Amino acid sequence: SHIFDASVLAPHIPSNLPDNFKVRPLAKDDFSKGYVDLLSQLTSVGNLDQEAFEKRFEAMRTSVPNYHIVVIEDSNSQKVVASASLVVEMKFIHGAGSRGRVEDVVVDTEMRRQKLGAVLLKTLVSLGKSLGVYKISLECVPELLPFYSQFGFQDDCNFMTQRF
Amino acid sequence: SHIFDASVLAPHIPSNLPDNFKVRPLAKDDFSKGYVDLLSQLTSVGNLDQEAFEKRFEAMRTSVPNYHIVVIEDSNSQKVVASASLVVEMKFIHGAGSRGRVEDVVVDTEMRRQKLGAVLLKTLVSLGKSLGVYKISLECVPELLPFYSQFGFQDDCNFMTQRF
Ligand SMILES: CC(C)(COP(=O)(O)OP(=O)(O)OC[C@H]1O[C@@H](n2cnc3c(N)ncnc32)[C@H](O)[C@@H]1OP(=O)(O)O)[C@@H](O)C(=O)NCCC(=O)NCCS
Ligand SMILES: CC(C)(COP(=O)(O)OP(=O)(O)OC[C@H]1O[C@@H](n2cnc3c(N)ncnc32)[C@H](O)[C@@H]1OP(=O)(O)O)[C@@H](O)C(=O)NCCC(=O)NCCS
Ligand SMILES: CC(=O)N[C@@H]1[C@@H](O)[C@H](O)[C@@H](COP(=O)(O)O)O[C@@H]1O
Ligand SMILES: CC(=O)N[C@@H]1[C@@H](O)[C@H](O)[C@@H](COP(=O)(O)O)O[C@@H]1O
Repeated sequence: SHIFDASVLAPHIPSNLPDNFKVRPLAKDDFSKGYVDLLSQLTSVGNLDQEAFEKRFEAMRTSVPNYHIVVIEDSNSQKVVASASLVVEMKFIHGAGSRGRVEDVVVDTEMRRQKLGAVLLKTLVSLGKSLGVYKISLECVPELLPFYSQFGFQDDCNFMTQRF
Repeated sequence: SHIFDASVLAPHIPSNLPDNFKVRPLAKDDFSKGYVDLLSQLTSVGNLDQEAFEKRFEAMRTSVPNYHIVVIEDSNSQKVVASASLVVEMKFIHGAGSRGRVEDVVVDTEMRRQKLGAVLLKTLVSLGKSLGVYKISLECVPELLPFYSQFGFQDDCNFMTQRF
């Protein structure tokens, strides 16, 4: 069970990259392949157990637009070592267009500088373009502007937040 | 008919608003109350005609999480004069939490400086708190930082975009 149809993803996955990496949608059994621990490296996972994972996974799976949560399993360890998400918001502006957002980009602490992050970003950009979104966006610290610039992004206006 | 359940919105609507003004969900017949012209003051509406508007309305009305597109009608002109959207993304982070985003804030040019924008932002923040979101965010030109800081927002990291 994949969180979105792998056939949607197949055209956008870059050609290079070694085996033993599989780029694919998030699978329901990725909880048992270390997905929470990977997400912990990005921010707090709070109280997410398998059961809450599975319920959320199903809620996302049956969403349209899909949650395009794309992961990289390293076949050796049977672990998920990178994740990045493209989520899409429907709009009335731009001819009832849609806006893409890249979220929750994480590459496992032991597996950086192996182009895992670049592969995910290239894949999501290609996917978003193909899905027809008029604009794709993301949020990062200024030190990552040159990272994401590589994939066609450029610094835009202010981003404001508040937490509860 | 309403894009989401008005009883969801009721607790968040401020008391004491001039009698001519009704805060409520976007309604399918708002196309005939100038909603496209209102949106055009924000940005391009592209080829949005009634059929496209209705078809998109229905896709949004049936979405869970809902699209909380809140508008204010001037019932003395029977036109929608202001709109703002709270949209919600499901997450696995933060105990399968959710993120709220404030989008497409527009107040008719002739109806500015009458607090409509503050009403809508006050309402959406209150709504988003009550929905349980862990973080609400928005994007704006720097000139609007002190505007949106009134509703609890703070300048955060960078926001990067790519248009297709
Ligand atoms: C940021 C992150 C997503 C990048 O993922 P990665 O898989 O380690 O990145 P890569 O090693 O694939 O880097 C890919 C390309 O980006 C370039 N690059 C990497 N980081 C860069 C950066 N921060 N700024 C500019 N270019 C960068 C590299 O030169 C490489 O290109 P190349 O193959 O042409 O030389 C990941 O490392 C990461 O750490 N994520 C968590 C957040 C974090 O630590 N951010 C850094 C704090 S500033
Ligand atoms: C900004 C906007 C969304 C909403 O507001 P509006 O209904 O016109 O709101 P008002 O001007 O009536 O302001 C409401 C409150 O916020 C305050 N406010 C407005 N702008 C402010 C600012 N820039 N900084 C601090 N407070 C501000 C007002 O003083 C008022 O406070 P009060 O009731 O305690 O006195 C609306 O004016 C708009 O869409 N404008 C077009 C976009 C725009 O101006 N972009 C910036 C280009 S530089
Ligand atoms: C491009 C990218 O990966 N951006 C992420 C965002 O998607 C994630 O939700 C947040 C988690 O941090 P938080 O727990 O403080 O909100 O960090 C970054 O802004
Ligand atoms: C808080 C707010 O209203 N932000 C809006 C955003 O929601 C809207 O989608 C975009 C339209 O501009 P665009 O057509 O250039 O993307 O403008 C602003 O960033």
